[PDB]
Amino acid sequence: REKEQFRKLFIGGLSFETTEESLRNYYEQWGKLTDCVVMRDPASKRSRGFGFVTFSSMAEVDAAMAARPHSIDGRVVEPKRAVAREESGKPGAHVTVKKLFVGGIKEDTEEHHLRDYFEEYGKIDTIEIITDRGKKRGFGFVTFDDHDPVDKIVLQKYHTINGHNAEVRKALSRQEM
Amino acid sequence: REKEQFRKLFIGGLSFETTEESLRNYYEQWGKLTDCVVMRDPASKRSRGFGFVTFSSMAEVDAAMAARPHSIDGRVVEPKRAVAREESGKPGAHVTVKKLFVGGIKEDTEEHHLRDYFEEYGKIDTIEIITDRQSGKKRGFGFVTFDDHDPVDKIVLQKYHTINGHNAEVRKALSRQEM
DNA sequence: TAGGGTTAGGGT
DNA sequence: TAGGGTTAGGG
Repeated sequence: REKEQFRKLFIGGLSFETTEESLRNYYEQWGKLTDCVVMRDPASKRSRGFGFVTFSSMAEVDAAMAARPHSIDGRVVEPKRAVAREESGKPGAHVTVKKLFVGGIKEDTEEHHLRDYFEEYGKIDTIEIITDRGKKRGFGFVTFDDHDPVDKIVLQKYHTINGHNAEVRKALSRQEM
Repeated sequence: REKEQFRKLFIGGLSFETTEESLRNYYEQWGKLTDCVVMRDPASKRSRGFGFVTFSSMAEVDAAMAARPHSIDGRVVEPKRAVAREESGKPGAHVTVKKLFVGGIKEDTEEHHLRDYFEEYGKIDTIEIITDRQSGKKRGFGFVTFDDHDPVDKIVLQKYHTINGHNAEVRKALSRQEM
């Protein structure tokens, strides 16, 4: 089976009273959990307002994310696919967006190439192939109706599209880069 | 005199018609410029929408920033203290915020200490000393929110600041998403 | 392989 | 030395 990283969900905005027990009972609705933790301050043991749960398979995570919104202990939480600790310190590592940067597609890639490839990850709202104000600059953007497709796509850094070793990144604004 | 970085302003949101002549003509109201450039696309020569002006002293930039807002060729621009090229790639390097992160102040630093130190950089809107909600002990860092972003930008040009007898570190305040 | 009327660098 | 009732990791 896939690594823990691909079976783990970051659950943000937990109620400070949420415990490993109550967090476990809820997400077990979609399968067996191999791990569950509420992150706390080491000194005071106070809840930090987030935690992690690990499902037994990717399919169990996809099922959980398909059943949003999630409410735990009377508070609406925001589950997200886990970003690896090694990405800490990089700009935009933990930003949640609906738009995807796609680079390395060169000049022979058009909107329909991206649509055929990415449509399987979720509902596509818009696709943009960047040009010069009219040559193609080699990269474009894909905007989904939800952030989870973007989060799932970026778990694989490189994606073969239209015969190119393409690179995917969560879309960042100018200020954030 | 200070180095160029401390005498240079990033001018964002320029009108695409603005040229180096009109940009100089505008900012020369506050002193002599040692450098001035409008950034352009090398291939198509189209304006990239920003440029840089470098004054002869830090008093001139401060005078220029004291006269905001700035409008050039019919467009309101956003001048900012220049962030060094070496900072590219760091989270929040180019973000514009009114709030300042202050670390290394330990448990013996209170609001008035931050107030006394930072009041000279600009008007302070709020000050927060972070504590543990359960233990109540101070966690060794706080935030200072100004009414403008420029005081923050000027402060962070000096990474280390002696506050209340501590080697304090200042950073532009970032949201959870940006970190 | 960082867009966009969204604003991070070229240099006698 | 990363908050905030604003959400990036312990075992």
